[PDB]
Amino acid sequence: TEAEDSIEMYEWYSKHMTRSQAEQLLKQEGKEGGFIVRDSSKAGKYTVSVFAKSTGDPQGVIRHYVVCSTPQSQYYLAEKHLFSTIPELINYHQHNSAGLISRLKYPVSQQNKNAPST
Repeated sequence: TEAEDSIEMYEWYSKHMTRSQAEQLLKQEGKEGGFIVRDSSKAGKYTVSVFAKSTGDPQGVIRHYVVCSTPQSQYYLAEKHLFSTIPELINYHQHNSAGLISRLKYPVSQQNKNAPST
């Protein structure tokens, strides 16, 4: 098995962050690809709130990806594939080689409109 919940809490992580608060703070931050996460309740799974300004909504796109869990100690956003934890799933999604130097897109939470813009 594998866990992940701990003291860690940079920005993308948030204790019970409202999906709507993520969308507004996401669009408000203006980071194309903002990424946030919060605990659920029914399955006790995690939800990833990410947004961007370059898609169906060129000026503000958002979507909360959640993880479903089956009674076989597994999780997934689509039964097509499922791991034993949310973090394990997200990591299994990228699995890219030496190309970048950091996962996730922009660590933003309930409120953190920084936007370095360089």
